[PDB]
Amino acid sequence: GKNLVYSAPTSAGKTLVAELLILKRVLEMRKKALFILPFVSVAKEKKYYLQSLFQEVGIKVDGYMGSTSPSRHFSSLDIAVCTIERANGLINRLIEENKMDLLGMVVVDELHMLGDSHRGYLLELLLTKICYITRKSASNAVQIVGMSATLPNLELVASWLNAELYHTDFRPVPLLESVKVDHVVSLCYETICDNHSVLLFCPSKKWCEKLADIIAREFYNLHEQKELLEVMDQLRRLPSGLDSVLQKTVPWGVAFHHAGLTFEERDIIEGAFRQGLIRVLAATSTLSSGVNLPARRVIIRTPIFGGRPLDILTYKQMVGRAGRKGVDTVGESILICKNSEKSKGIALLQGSLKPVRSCLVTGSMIRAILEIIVGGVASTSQDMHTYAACTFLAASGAIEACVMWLLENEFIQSTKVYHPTHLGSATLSSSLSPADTLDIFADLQRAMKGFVLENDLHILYLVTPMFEDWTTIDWYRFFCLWEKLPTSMKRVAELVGVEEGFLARCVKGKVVARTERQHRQMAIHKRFFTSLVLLDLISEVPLREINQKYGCNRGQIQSLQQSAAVYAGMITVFSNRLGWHNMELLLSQFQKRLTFGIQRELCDLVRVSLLNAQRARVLYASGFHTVADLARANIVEVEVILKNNMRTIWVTGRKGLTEREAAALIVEEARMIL
Amino acid sequence: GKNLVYSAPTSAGKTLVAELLILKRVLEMRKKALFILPFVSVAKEKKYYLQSLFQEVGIKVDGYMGSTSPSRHFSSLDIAVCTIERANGLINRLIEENKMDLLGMVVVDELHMLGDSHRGYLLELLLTKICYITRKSASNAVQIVGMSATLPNLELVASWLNAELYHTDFRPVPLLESVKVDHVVSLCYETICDNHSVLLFCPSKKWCEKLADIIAREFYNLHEQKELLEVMDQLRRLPSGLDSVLQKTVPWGVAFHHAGLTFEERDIIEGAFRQGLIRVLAATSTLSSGVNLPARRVIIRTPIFGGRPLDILTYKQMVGRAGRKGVDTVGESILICKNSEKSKGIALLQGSLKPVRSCLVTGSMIRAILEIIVGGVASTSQDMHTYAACTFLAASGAIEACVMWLLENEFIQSTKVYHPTHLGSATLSSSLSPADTLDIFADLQRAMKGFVLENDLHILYLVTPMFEDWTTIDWYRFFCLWEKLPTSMKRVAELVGVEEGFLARCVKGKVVARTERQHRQMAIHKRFFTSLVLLDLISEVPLREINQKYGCNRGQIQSLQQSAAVYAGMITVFSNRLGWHNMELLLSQFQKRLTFGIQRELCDLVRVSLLNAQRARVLYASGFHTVADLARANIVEVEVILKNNMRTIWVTGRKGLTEREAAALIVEEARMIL
Ligand SMILES: COc1cnc(C(F)F)cc1-c1cc(C#CC2(O)CCOCC2)ccc1C(=O)Nc1nnc(C#CC2CC2)s1
Ligand SMILES: COc1cnc(C(F)F)cc1-c1cc(C#CC2(O)CCOCC2)ccc1C(=O)Nc1nnc(C#CC2CC2)s1
Repeated sequence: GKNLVYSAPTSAGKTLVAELLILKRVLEMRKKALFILPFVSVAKEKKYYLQSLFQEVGIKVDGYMGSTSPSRHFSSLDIAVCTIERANGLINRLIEENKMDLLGMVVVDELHMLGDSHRGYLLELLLTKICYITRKSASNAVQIVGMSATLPNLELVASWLNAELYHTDFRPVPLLESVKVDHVVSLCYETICDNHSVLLFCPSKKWCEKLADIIAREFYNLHEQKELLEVMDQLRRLPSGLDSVLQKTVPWGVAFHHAGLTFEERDIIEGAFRQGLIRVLAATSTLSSGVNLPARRVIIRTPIFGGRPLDILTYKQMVGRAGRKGVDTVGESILICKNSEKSKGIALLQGSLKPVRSCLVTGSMIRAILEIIVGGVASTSQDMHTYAACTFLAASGAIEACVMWLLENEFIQSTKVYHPTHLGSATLSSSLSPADTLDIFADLQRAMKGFVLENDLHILYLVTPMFEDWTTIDWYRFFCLWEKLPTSMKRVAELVGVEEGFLARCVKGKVVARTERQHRQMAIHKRFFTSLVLLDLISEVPLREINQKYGCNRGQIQSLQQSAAVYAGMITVFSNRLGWHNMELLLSQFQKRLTFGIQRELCDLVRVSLLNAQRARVLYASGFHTVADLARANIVEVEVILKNNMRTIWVTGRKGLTEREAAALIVEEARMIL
Repeated sequence: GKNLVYSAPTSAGKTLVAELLILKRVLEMRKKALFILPFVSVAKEKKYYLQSLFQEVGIKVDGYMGSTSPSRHFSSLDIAVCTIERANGLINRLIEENKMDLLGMVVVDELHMLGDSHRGYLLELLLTKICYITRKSASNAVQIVGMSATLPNLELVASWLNAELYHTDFRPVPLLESVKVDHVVSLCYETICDNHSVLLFCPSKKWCEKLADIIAREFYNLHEQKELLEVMDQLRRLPSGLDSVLQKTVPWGVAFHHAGLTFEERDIIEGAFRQGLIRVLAATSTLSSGVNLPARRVIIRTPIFGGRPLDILTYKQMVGRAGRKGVDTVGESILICKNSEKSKGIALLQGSLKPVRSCLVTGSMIRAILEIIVGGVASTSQDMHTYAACTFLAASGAIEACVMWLLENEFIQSTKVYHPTHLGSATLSSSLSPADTLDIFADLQRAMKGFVLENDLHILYLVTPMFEDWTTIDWYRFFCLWEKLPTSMKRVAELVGVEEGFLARCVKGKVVARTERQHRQMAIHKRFFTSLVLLDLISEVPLREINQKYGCNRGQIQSLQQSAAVYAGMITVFSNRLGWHNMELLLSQFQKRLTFGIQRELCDLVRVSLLNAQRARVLYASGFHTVADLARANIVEVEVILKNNMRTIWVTGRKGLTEREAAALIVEEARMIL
């Protein structure tokens, strides 16, 4: 239990040691074990893998990722496969409840994210809290395991965590990088004829789509069917339907994969590629850091990604997907280059990834100081400097500035001992950034004075996150929708701050320059557009109808859905801790409605993990209005309902599931819930 | 199963035949059975009696009375002991759900209330619906039983109900009357010497307390202790404490009973009297129609009750309490008179009660027409006249006026067939009078545009009933409280319509004359005062603090509490049916908080019938925050918690309950709830 930090190339079973360590620790010490993954998709995949691997040893695995949380108390859990942000929140709650001793280990995957990133600083704060608590209160307290690619300063990380060091460059399928600069058709024919898959990485979504289209066209001109038809049918019966370009590309063993698709379409395509049904997959940079999707040959369109040379870490994790362990002998990663791009390509071929920074006046430092002070682990400046010493920044005088910032804004109170007042405790529990918590407090307080209960829009405006630009707003369509809005929605629009003058300015004149800090008035109108999108979402309108009405594709709609669900949960916890009972009561429902995009009636019916928003409606419209009512039903009835040996329905982390046993599992899990 | 209507003097076991019939029908047909009582106190007493009687025969008895409702679905019930209005609502819901065939019989007690009364018309419409649905679809489907005093037109009632007729004047303790030679002291001395109790009836509250005072003083000057001390201690530990006058009146076997007291104090006094602990009880007119409280000698202070001769029905039910069946030989009811009051006294001594009216443009007819049309039992004018014929008024052309009234106000839609739109269905389900439902709709709709969620005052203003004058508002104190009000409450005050000008007018100038219909603005300020009282009630402040702060006594506070609880439940059902999900969500909690006068935290902890608002807090402050937590606890722990072989705590329908075994039932019923 002396911690550990090791690195190794992916596609070499590098997580096996971690799984072994969690198994041994959980079985011996009978203590919990977090498993921090960077992204929600890989987190879900790991959660399902661990569930399958440990279901036979009486180990409960259920993670805190995305907008979801385990249906059972954390006490019952044995392994929690959470994400970075939600793992930080979990550790904050454990510290708050003075039950940190339940934790036995914190396994962190993809530790290289500690460096430059908007979520790495959360990992740094999490690990710093682990180290500080472990050292202040002691051999076998809390083990930390790390993972990453080749890290230039991996030994620095091990020293910071006071852990071992193991670095090895060994992969069963030795990769053969080769840059080369007619013959394209011959190359495609000879690559496909070898009975191996190909993974292309293109910079643009549109260019990925078009390149997949031309490859499918060339395969058609130069020209298993049953399994490909099965995949096509699976794609057909989805809420977003089937994409026409994807329709004409899929049945030729060619497809595309980008953030524009929906999570279900991406999952279907990834599964088809994994089984070999899809031979060529044109993905984007997002898939590079996504699920484990090995390919015999990887190809990179151009090092220019988004008007800039491709990142070295991104390129490394792209080439890491070249080679199948068990069935393939060697792997190839081609990077086509041009006369002008030859220098950039040669630069990318050589050189390892850059060293890991710390990303620590800065909001990260304000957050860390708030976490320690509110958690009751560093109340005096004498020891807070010790926490600073524990940070990765130290191991590689802003505290006084940050502590004043918290006293200036009434996050903490001085007495020289420091304490939180109400917003310090409510800000930490909600896992909201202290910078945005002031605006959230001001907006929620203003809402409770004049709330509009006519519709769901005023509640949506308060749970709409504007921390990132999910889509480029088409202001002409927004103005048309505005002039077509009801009076009930226009009341909330005027209440929040939306003005027809600004909309008119944007409709014809160019987007107003937000050169001044007082011009958060632009954020209000973007937030109202987003809240209208969310209202259409939770009103259970189809994704395509939203896309036509608003211009946001289905992938962006789903991303906004997840962001709004997480933000609604966070705001609900904030209101609960602040003692706003009516606001919390109104916001409590919206987290699940936004997670699934359903109506109030289906909220109870979606507690069954095996029930989409569309599958909840067809069962609800039939007459099953409750999970208990589901438990009392024959399998044949639900099967005929779903209809109105072929694997046609898709569910996350599925198996050889068709509509026959899908009905069987719906009732079986309904019984389990009761 | 041919219905029945019988009459007999009270104290003659008139309910024995009804109990026999309900037992027979429930055991044979295995169908439900309603037991309609006029008042909540007598309804509770009858519910407990039926529970004790039929627990051993596997018959579940649970009543819909007051602000309470059974914790189990009506399907599981075997007998429902409901009140007139809640039985009417129950039958309306059964008609709406097309399950009136579930009933087996409807036993009605105190049928004479059908005449002049504000609640008899509900009984009339209830029985009219029963007999109409019986005749339309077959006459042995739902047996009806009746009870009353000597009705001059009992045969007419039986003919209306097409039922049998039995009228007997039999009482084992015959009542005597003879004038024989302030001549009250010797009367009291000789009545108390022979070891008998006395029940005095007085026309007011203050004079009742004063007469109790003088009687106790005389007994003290002219002179079981353990049981009286037990009663005194029971009165001691109550939320309202012990009355400064009752404290010195009780030890001498003398007490008083009026609406000013709390329900618990009235229950304690009644129980003490029934056991013989209290030898003299000065009650008021309310006790006349209350629980069964026999007394050897009844006395009536004066026929003038509230500036008018005592009612004949009221006098008959007063003298009905003269004579104990089983221990007494004869009973007497003295009516002291004066030279001027001799004529009124002799007039009231002779003569039976007046004939029963029907109390049917009138709001009762609008309600009946709405009930039949919305229930789907009379949708065409051809049959609605059949319903009119089925009424008691017919058996002893306004429909067209009422039907237009409902169409004018959009309660129903004509097509010639009639249907409800949304307010017709929402008005019937909520059991709200259609006359007040328009104001309720207008007020709720206005609230959902500018709701104030800072506090509970805006929710309270919408669940505050102003159907009766519960107290005389002291406007100087109200203006002072207004001056000291926070800004958050003043915001809702201005939103609802409260004005400083009107309060200033009332503070100094005489009460403004509401001679015009547009002066419902006076009702707004009374409603706001009542809503402030309710806010302090649900904030869990003591009754005495509210009385000092507002001037309303504890009895009036409790009456307003029950009225507001019932109205909150009704408004919640109204909002649910109208599709106002946020309003319903906000109003859902408040019914229980008003029923018990507790905070949000104790709502789950009061699900145990053996937990007051003070006992919920005492257990809650200790650490029991849930019924499940209460179940998992040793009896001795809860016993010591309550303490911080003597019966000192009081619960409704109690037995020889001591604190030692009181904690035993708290955990026992806590387990039963789970
Ligand atoms: C209160 O916080 C949440 C509530 N609810 C949800 C859920 F409903 F979605 C998610 C969160 C959450 C969101 C982010 C975030 C984030 C962004 O990156 C994206 C969205 O916008 C802001 C930035 C980070 C952390 C949390 C969080 O606290 N998680 C936890 N839940 N239980 C816990 C426990 C426990 C006891 C065992 C000890 S810890
Ligand atoms: C929806 O109506 C209520 C809701 N909730 C409460 C409770 F919470 F208090 C009480 C009522 C209620 C109040 C009055 C009244 C009255 C006033 O005299 C006093 C207050 O102000 C207006 C006049 C009259 C009737 C009802 C009522 O419908 N009862 C029922 N409940 N379940 C039922 C069923 C069923 C299925 C088996 C078939 S039927």
